[PDB]
Amino acid sequence: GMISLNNRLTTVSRFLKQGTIADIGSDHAYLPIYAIQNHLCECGIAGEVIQGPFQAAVKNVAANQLVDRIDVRLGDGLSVIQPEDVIDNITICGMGGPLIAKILKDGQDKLSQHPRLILQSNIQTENLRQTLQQLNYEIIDEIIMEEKGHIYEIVVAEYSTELIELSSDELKFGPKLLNNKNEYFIKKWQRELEALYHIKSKLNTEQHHQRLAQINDEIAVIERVL
Ligand SMILES: Nc1ncnc2c1ncn2[C@@H]1O[C@H](CSCC[C@H](N)C(=O)O)[C@@H](O)[C@H]1O
Repeated sequence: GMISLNNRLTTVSRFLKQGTIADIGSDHAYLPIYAIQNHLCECGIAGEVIQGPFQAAVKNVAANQLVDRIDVRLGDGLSVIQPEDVIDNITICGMGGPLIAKILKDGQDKLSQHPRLILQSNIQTENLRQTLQQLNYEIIDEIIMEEKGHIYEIVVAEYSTELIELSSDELKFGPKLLNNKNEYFIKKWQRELEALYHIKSKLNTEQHHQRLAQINDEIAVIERVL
């Protein structure tokens, strides 16, 4: 149709199943609008937690003539999900891993119909993989990509009738991304190493035993996997 998405969200859109998209913390509803204009989905829910983004989403849905196709809802995380909703995809993008984790954990009662989850994490994706484990979700695909110099991970997960246990390396680096180790995987984790060694330039070893132990273990893990 008419909206242009960035590569990050375009990449998320390629994982959408037909039917309904619920986009939590929606980008002025541009992902739901894009999905309906490109016939990826036929119905949308756009969840917003504050009034500014809420009103911007309402205006954007009206401007694209999709008032009867996209429901814009105010509420925190999955609280926007209503018991009558039939949802094929939940998308949670442009957030840190720990916040996506919290939204899924705190809203876990909302996942009873076992939608596909497409999560796009800006940092600390480990926490989201740990939560997906706890909710009987299984990672079926992962992408790591770069846009304007920032490295982003997309995690695609579906329900499993048995809990899938991931190793400490699989939770930290991704069970699919480990199989690749593309230029963006290397760049992300070289940059994390640089940042961890830089923190060591600022912490006296006499005074920060606890944090340095954690930092040194993380460096050792990354140096083994690269
Ligand atoms: N607890 C929460 N529940 C729902 N939305 C939340 C939230 N905390 C933050 N948000 C919203 O999530 C958005 C994060 S910015 C990213 C926007 C879009 N998903 C994208 O990927 O480009 C903002 O709209 C912010 O208000």
